[PDB]
Amino acid sequence: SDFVVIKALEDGVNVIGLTTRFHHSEKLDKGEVLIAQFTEHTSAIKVRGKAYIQTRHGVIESEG
Amino acid sequence: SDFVVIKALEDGVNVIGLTFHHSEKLDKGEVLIAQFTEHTSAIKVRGKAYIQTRHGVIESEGK
Amino acid sequence: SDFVVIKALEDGVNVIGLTRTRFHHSEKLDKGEVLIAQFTEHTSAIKVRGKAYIQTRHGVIESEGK
Amino acid sequence: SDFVVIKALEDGVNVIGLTTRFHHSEKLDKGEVLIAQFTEHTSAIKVRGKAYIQTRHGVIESEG
Amino acid sequence: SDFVVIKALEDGVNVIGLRFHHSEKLDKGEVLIAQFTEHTSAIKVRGKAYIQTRHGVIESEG
Amino acid sequence: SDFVVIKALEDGVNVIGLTFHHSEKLDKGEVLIAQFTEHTSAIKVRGKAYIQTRHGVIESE
Amino acid sequence: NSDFVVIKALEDGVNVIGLTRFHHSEKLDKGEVLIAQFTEHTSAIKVRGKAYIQTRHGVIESEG
Amino acid sequence: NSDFVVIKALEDGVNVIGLTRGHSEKLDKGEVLIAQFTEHTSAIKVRGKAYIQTRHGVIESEG
Amino acid sequence: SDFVVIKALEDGVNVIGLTRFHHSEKLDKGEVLIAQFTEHTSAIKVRGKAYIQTRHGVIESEG
Amino acid sequence: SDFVVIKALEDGVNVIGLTRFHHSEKLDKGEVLIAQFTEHTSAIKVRGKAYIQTRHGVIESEG
Amino acid sequence: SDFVVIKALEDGVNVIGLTFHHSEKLDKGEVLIAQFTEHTSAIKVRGKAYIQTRHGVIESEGK
Repeated sequence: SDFVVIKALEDGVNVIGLTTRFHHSEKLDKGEVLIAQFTEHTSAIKVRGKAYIQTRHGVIESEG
Repeated sequence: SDFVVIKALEDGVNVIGLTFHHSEKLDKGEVLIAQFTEHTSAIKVRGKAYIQTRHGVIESEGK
Repeated sequence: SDFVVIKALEDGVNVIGLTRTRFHHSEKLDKGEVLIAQFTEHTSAIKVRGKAYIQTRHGVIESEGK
Repeated sequence: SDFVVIKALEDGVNVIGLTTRFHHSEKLDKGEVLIAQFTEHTSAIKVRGKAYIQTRHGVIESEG
Repeated sequence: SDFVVIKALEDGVNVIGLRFHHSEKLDKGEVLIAQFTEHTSAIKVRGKAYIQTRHGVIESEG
Repeated sequence: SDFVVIKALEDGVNVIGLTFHHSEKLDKGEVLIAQFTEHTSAIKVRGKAYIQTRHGVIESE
Repeated sequence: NSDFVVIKALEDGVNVIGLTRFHHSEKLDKGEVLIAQFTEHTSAIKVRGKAYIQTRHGVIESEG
Repeated sequence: NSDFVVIKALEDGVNVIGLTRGHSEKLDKGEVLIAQFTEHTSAIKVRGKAYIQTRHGVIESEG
Repeated sequence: SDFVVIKALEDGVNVIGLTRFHHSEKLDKGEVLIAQFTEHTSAIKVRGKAYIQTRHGVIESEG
Repeated sequence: SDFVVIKALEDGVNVIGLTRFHHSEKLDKGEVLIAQFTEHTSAIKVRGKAYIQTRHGVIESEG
Repeated sequence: SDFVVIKALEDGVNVIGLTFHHSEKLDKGEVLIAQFTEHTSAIKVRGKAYIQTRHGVIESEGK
């Protein structure tokens, strides 16, 4: 039941949900925030683009 | 069973629930306490807002 | 099983419960009244319109709404 | 399984349980203490009157 | 599965289980450790008592 | 699944399990570790005793 | 749903009594250590004798 | 369901006894036993000179 | 229900999910993967230069 | 679901799993075993010179 | 549902899953995040590696 907070630091950030071809994409624009939870459908989440990301394990910056 | 607190810092903030499911408009100063359902995998916030989660605070910045 | 504490700072604060789907169970609160609202299955989101002090597991926050 | 502690600071404090009409009211007199637990029947609890309230989220005072 | 500790500071303190009704008299210095059942949604304390809960201590006055 | 520790400070301390459904006498210096069952909603302590719970210590007089 | 007590006997003939009738007695000699867990069978545990007792709630000494 | 004790034998012939509802195991000086509580096993008695760690801190058994 | 955060410090970092070796996933410099353990996936191997966060602290994989 | 970390400080350290029954497992100097408790396995005995980490802190088994 | 983080400090580190069954080779600098399955009671690490567990860090000094 865990989640990640992703804040987009540029336009056209891509938050990709995975299972095994990559199955749910979600575009985010500069300053928008996504709170993404892990479903059963969704094993992994990839972030392409400049974003600030918070997880139970601390913060991290994607420099895609 | 976790939730997010969202306080709108301008009018017309948009709190979008993702499965193309559920939009919810918020006006400046209004507070939404949104919980994750089974229906709702992700929540997107478009607009200037202050957000609290289990993982600390964060600010969404509307263009 | 989590809850929010809402104290109304003016009369006519509105604590709106939202369904699993739009604006549903409304509940008016008057200046100084305190509501302890728990999330049900029926209730996915809670909106607060009006001047209120709110406590959640995630700390305090103040609603400055209409 | 969580609960609230309510101490009445005046007579005729009203502790109202909500399902959604005014299902269960409970009067409290100055100095009396109620330890109220959330049931399935009970989604929300309203406190009308001057009272000192303790929850998992800290203390708060209701002002009648 | 949570409980409250109640110590009576005078005689004839009343610990009421919750319209629903199990009453329990306590005398000065007696201690009750009351747990919440399914039967019991709320507990009222009438009388002067010292009360400990998960949420800290509190004193009932009369 | 929670429990209380009770140490008797005098003879003839009475540890009563409720819904007087089970009484249990304790003598000066004896220690009882009482757990809550489904059978047992409340526990009353009559007598001089030192009591430890999850919520800290307390003395019955 | 699964807690235990540590009991160290400070004299010979310490008695660790399991309750429900007075179900199960267990003698302890000076310096022996018993780690007793609560079963469904066992609601309460009585210690008679001089012993050092550790519980989740801290230490306590039984006196004779 | 699932807690354990660490027992280090400080002499030879330490006895770690498992007790049933209402199993002996010998330990020689310097051997370590990590014993978990089963359903079969309500209580554990230690006879002999040993160093014992539990969730509740350390304790020494004095044969 | 636990997860690892992997940030790629060079191009062509390989995040391999293990059953054999069943699921590979390439990551390019600066991309972030939040990988959760499934039932299908017992182990995860990281090949390449990466910064990794787990419940157990941080660690760097050295390509 | 708990586990012990055992690092062997000499050759031929013996990590014995108990229920009755005994799965033995030899460890050579500097090898590390992360042993989890199964239902099959009530107790674990360590014979030999080893460094042991458990939820309850560290402890050294003395050969 | 617990896991271990293993970083290989030399080539040819061996991460062995037990019930000598599932072996998994690791090369210098590669990282494995291994979870305990039902199939897998114990994990042995042979070779020079840095290991993180819920119980802190430890270094294997191996084959």
